[PDB]
Amino acid sequence: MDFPQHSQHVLEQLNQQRQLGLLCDCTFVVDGVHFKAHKAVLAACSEYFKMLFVDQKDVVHLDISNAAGLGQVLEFMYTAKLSLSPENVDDVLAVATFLQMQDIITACHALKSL
Amino acid sequence: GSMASMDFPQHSQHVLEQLNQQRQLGLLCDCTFVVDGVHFKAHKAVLAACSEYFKMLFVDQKDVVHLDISNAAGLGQVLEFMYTAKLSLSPENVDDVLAVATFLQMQDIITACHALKSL
Repeated sequence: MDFPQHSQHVLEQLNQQRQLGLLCDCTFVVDGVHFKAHKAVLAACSEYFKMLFVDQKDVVHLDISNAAGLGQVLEFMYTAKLSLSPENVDDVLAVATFLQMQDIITACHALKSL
Repeated sequence: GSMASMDFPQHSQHVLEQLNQQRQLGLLCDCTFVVDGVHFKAHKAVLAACSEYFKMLFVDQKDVVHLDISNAAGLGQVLEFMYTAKLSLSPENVDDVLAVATFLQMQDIITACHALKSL
């Protein structure tokens, strides 16, 4: 029925839970920056997290170098929006490559085509 | 040196469908939704995302209302709507669904129930 409008309302509410740290069940630090998020949302958007969390494994040493790129990727997962620029496109690509998110990988490849 | 602000209009739909797939397999579910005594697995965050009642229930891990709603009429349609936005309304069950959706503060279901009063 109203599935697109309801799913947007659900994602918006999941985003505000993340901003307030409510019902978050996983935490990362990358470059000294703390992140809070839902394991279920991560698994719904990244195959790396899906394979990691379904295996009942937790995060310790996330193998990424950029916290700014991780913030942009985590922002896309909760808002469906991604702002690419020549200053960040390579860091977003490295994070998305590790997270196996093919949608963001192709998006960065398109940005570098210019 | 071009900059692109990208928008993925189908991403929220894909996220919810993936969350519904996790539910059907019982993966990453951390709560139990009860209908007619039957246990249905779900995500605390998803239920809290659709209902303020469940936001207070799961953040405070306590029932500030003190009311058993497992035997509430119309509750069987609530869990399927939160994960699929599908609703099987009939003039036989709208009042029950409207009542429980008002209690759970689910404005999406409230409007759809008001739509059968438009007819």
